[PDB]
Amino acid sequence: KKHFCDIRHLDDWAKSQLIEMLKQAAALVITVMYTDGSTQLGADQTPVSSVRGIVVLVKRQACGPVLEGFVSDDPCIYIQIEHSAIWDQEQEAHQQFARNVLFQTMKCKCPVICFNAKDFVRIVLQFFGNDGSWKHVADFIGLDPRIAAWLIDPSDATPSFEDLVEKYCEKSITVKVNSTYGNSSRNIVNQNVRENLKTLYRLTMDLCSKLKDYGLWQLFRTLELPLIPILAVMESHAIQVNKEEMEKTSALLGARLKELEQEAHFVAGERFLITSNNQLREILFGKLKLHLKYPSTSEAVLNALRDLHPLPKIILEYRQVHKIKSTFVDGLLACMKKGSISSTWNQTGTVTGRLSAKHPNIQGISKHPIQITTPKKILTISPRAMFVSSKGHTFLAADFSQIELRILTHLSGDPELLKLDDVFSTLTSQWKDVPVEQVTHADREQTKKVVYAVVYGAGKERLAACVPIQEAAQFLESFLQKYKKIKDFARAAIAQCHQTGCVVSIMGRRRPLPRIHAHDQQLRAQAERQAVNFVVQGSAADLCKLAMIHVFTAVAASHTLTARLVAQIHDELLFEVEDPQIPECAALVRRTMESLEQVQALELQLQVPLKVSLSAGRSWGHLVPLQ
DNA sequence: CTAGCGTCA
DNA sequence: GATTTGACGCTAG
Repeated sequence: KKHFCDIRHLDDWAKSQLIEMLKQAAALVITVMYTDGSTQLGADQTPVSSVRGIVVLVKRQACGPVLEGFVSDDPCIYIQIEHSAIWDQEQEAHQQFARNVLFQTMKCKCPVICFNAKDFVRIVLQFFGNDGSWKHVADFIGLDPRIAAWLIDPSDATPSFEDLVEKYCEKSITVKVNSTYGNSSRNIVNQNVRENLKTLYRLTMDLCSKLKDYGLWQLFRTLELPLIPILAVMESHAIQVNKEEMEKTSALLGARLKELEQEAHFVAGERFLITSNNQLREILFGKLKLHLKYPSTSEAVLNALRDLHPLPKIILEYRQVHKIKSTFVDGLLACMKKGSISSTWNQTGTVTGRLSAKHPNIQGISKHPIQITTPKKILTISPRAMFVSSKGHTFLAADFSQIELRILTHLSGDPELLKLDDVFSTLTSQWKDVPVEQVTHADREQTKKVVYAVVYGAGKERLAACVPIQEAAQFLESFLQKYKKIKDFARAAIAQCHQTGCVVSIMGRRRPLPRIHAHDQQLRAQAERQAVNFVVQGSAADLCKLAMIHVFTAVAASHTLTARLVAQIHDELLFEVEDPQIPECAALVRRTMESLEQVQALELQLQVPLKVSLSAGRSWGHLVPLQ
């Protein structure tokens, strides 16, 4: 009441006094609040509306007394984001003050506790706009218990607020979190927000001491929390896609679809709906009686009917082409706004530490383009080539070479591995027993896959699968005997997992795998394979994340350099650099991402060096190596 | 072999 | 009639 403070109704002395307070504060507890009003605090992470405000509970202790006269203790500041209909002078005043307060919030020296902070920072930048840029949020550190939770038990499906409090609090602190407008009145929503905010504070301190207890603290503070405003930045920009050519690929794919639909009717002898599995089941078995109740339309069955009638193949083809148009063309086109796409990045996304992305999945778009048969000439679909730098600018893309293999060397310690101008060709040529130059990309494509599969515990079965089955047991031993230390490393990770129940990456990231003790043998074996994988891939995720923070701060503070970091494929950062600035940018990126070997500074000493690999180009599809 | 997201029957 | 699963499709090592 005086415990919910609307800065817009503050008089002029106390505006200055309020920012003074935000500086002096021992803690700030923030959350966004939507037009509902709900908060992210939270309702399934879908409050169903655009944003209106930010609520900041200021804990003036967490010396002597403090009484401001304009507030209660501890006050809750209410910062109005929402634009009114028409835009005039005092509103300009108000918004300037809001911008001012929010800026202070980002930069201040005490702990700042926020839940889905990335969301917060992204919203503040939308609001901030041109009035302050994306580097005035890079230093921002704020404590997001969704992340602390995810660090502690990574498996756990990324939780709501409730779940977390009732789990991690002592004792019986609580929330009234349902509150909306129209579900409730004004007072209900706002007093519930202050209460939920004191709650979120305690949830958070408790989670912190948990981290310190599990040795996940240094990991939290140095890798994850600084990564937060970086992800927030990438969401605030968007990559441009080639609209005309995109819509043309949809036109291409569209035809062959209508054409395949036509051939299907003809052979079937009736004009039916080809997308309907029912009618096609009625046709294949109702009418053509191909079985001699009905089996299904699944792809195994239709494959079995390949001979009998010419219906199946046409169907399967319609289906494959339909999958292509939908995922590659129609899906991406659903995502665009203004001819641009920007994925949401999920830091709690996986168990190994890697990030993940939705809408679209930018870590999922295929490397190599694909073929659909163009009917009434030679052309293709490449989905990546539909992502383009705006003009004049060029994508620079920096990438860690064979990073998991390098880590595997650092961990195992293998001499024959360490001894080992592009590495993969060399086993690709030994398989080939050839001179480097004539080995095709597909051979490296199968060779690298061969190595990954064999290092992670793959039986001779799938190894042969990806070729004679007995022949390869032969390959495998050849491989495992070549490098003994890789077997010793796996044996080590596995043994430590049975020993402690979890296993830990280079930087402290943990993967509990309790089924290591599980009596069932396929389960036990899975947990083992998983552990051995995790130490490696978890470590690589740690490294990539570090590289991303360092590189991002390097580009952040430069007077000359304009480069915006745009996206991250797992091992590869991708920047959009202003055109003349590629050589400068490539230089910085190189320098920075290599220098990692010692920035812990030196906790982390890589017995094998990190080589970045730089590429550049106007479109994401065509990027020439540069060197 | 290990991690993800996206499209379906 | 609508709605959620487990295969397989791609991705990254």
